[PDB]
Amino acid sequence: MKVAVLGAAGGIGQALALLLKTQLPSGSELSLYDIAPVTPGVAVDLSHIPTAVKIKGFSGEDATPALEGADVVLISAGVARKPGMDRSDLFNVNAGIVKNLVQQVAKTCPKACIGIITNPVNTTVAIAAEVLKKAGVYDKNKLFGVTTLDIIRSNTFVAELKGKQPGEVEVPVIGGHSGVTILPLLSQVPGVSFTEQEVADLTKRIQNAGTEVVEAKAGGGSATLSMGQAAARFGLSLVRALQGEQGVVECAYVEGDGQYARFFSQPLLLGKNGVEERKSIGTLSAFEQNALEGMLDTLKKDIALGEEFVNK
Amino acid sequence: MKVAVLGAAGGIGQALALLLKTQLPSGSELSLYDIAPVTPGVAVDLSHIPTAVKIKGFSGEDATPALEGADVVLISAGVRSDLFNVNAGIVKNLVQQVAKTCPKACIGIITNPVNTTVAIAAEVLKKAGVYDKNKLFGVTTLDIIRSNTFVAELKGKQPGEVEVPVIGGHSGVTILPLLSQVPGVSFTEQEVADLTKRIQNAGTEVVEAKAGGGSATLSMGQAAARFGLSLVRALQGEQGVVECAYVEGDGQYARFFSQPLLLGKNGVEERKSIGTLSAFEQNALEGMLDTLKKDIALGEEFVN
Repeated sequence: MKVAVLGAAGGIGQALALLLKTQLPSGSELSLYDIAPVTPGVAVDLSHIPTAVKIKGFSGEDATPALEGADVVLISAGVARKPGMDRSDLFNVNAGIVKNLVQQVAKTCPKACIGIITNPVNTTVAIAAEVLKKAGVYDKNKLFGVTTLDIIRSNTFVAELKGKQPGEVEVPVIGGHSGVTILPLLSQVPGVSFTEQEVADLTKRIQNAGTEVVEAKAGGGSATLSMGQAAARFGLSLVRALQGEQGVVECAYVEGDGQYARFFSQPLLLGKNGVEERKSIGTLSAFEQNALEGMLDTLKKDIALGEEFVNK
Repeated sequence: MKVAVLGAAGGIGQALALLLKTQLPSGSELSLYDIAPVTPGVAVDLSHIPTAVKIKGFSGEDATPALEGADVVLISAGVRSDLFNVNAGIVKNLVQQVAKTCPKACIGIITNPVNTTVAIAAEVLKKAGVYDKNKLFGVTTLDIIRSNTFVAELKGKQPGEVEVPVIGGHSGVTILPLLSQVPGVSFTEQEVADLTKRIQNAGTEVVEAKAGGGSATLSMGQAAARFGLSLVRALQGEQGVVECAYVEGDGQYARFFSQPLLLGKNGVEERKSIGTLSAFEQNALEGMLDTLKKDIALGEEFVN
């Protein structure tokens, strides 16, 4: 299988590429692409690690050589924080980058599975889908918003609270990937219960966890290493499914049946063609039902913004 | 076991901390230190990964809180004559903090130029009265993993199964891959000269391909993680853990010299023979001695 990382020179992209060079199955190929001129040197640095994963890097404006033959494209390009740029400015920069890179995908490797890491995922996945539909190549089973950082953060905070081994906790997290749209289903964690205060407190922590890192970095950066790790979990899961492994399940933000919104994160069985089955969210507690209903207005507006970005 | 990374905010340090957060044994502790103000948040970013390694990060001038109870300290801190002096002074400072807070730790020096910075570390520890030659290592593992990669590619081998001993020092002609000792593979004279040149210049290869954006960081993080995980395995009592590293040994060639080491509960358990060298390797070893000895002297003079 061949994986392309678009945005490979950034902090997320370098962490993701290091993890993929060391954990992709033997005989995989990895390409790195970013406008930054350092990118071929990022790939040469990684090529010195003795795993059976061939790696090459590419720069300039044209991602084609990285995309040729790609089975999975992970798009982590964009900016989290830049001097002088406020939320709207960052959104327009990231939206523009996603629109450009997904158009390159649609041209070169339109049958690849695509994982959008670039934030804000609630909107950038809708931009990606609109670009793909315009190209006439959209497959709703092959476009994912990578929401895995919310899952691994939830696993960490629940294992700390509940006195569990961190690698043994798995929290389902549904909805979207920002603020009140992130819905950790603490009611479905087996073996334990939470008080209403613990649910409110953990949900708030999970929904604001990105700030927690910005703050400790004295405003000097944002979550990059954990995002790299989260993206590698999702990329390696998709690779295993694409190679034929069965029973691989991950939550991700995908276009679904529209019960709640056009795009929605829910547990997915993955298979050889991307999503194999969109699994039910299961039973919700009263707090979860209310938080779900409460955020749908916001999530639907996020989605609409991506649609309107691509045309206007 | 507790591992401290000093220089954690840098490219090497962040890559190394990511690998250690995910690969240290359950129940381990990892502390990150760097004067960069970002450091405490580099640890918070990593603390969101759900593995049973507790992580904390520290900034400011005092590495004490990171070094308390540390069993292994990996020093990747740094950043032509002014560049050397800055990096030398950073190693001299950090090794002095190690000598004060965790003098019984195993110390891996990653900061370049290793051939010289290990000598600076040794003289600092000697001046503090806590120098243990079994516990101070120059981390040369990047040369080993590069040699493995390049041999595996040339000879069509599984790269994870190839293990090339590399001896000498960690820069240019002082890097000596013992290609003659790789089981199940044979090399022409041309291949030996070409592989040796590529290994010796691999650091430049990366710098060149990075076009201004710096040197090897991600593969150096992997190399240092391999070496630090081997030290932890040995400290915990695992048998048969062998790694090449630059250490103060018998002085047959130079005061410090990288050779295969059996690791154990107290750092080096045994310094192993370099074994039989081919004629090409013997002439490469003889040819590097004056350079290596000058590198060592530069570090000694820097402290003394």
